Amino acid sequence: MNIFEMLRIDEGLRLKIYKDTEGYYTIGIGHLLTKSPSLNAAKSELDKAIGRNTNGVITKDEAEKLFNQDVDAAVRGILRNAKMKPMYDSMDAVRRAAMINMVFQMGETGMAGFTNSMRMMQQKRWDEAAVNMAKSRWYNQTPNRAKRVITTFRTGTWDAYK
Ligand SMILES: [Cl-]
Ligand SMILES: [Cl-]
Ligand SMILES: [Cl-]
Ligand SMILES: [K+]
Repeated sequence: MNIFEMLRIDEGLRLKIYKDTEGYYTIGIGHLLTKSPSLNAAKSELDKAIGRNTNGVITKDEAEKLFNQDVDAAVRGILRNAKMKPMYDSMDAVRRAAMINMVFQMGETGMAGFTNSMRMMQQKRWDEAAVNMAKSRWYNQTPNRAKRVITTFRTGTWDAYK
């Protein structure tokens, strides 16, 4: 297991534009296109992401390209950040992959409300952090994936993914 295989399992793969749990247009491996309700808008967004006239469908290779870009941007968002960088630096490889999963799904911005739980993590209060983490719109919206993620952060193992 690795961050790519983890996220691939959590995001799934869809070649046609679809709407996530909150109504937002997405495609490929969890690539959010837009928060707009207009499909047309999402379509534009896709052509710009891909660099071609797509009409809402992409190839697997294209999907994987956006995913490389997305994981890279996530890692970068962590690294760039003043509070997250340090938090990332202090974690083992497994917990580092979990945090990257979070950021990919929620962004630097979503991550901000997780400050306390992250801090708990830093203090080795796994269990507490975990319960805390489940108390979020994040978990509530997509509990299965969130449960995997939390488990990973909690334990430092890949059990949730086997
Ligand atoms: Cl993009
Ligand atoms: Cl690529
Ligand atoms: Cl590229
Ligand atoms: K997907």
